[PDB]
Amino acid sequence: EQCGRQAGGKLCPNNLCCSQWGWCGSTDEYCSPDHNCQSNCKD
Repeated sequence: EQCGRQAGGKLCPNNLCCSQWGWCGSTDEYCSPDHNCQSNCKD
């Protein structure tokens, strides 16, 4: 995993959103509070 709880709090590179799964990306499944985004979220 790249980020988030699964990776002991690592932030994503390039301002990317950390999904609930601990991976980095820029679309809704990564960024939405409705999908429990962990960091750099779209709110």
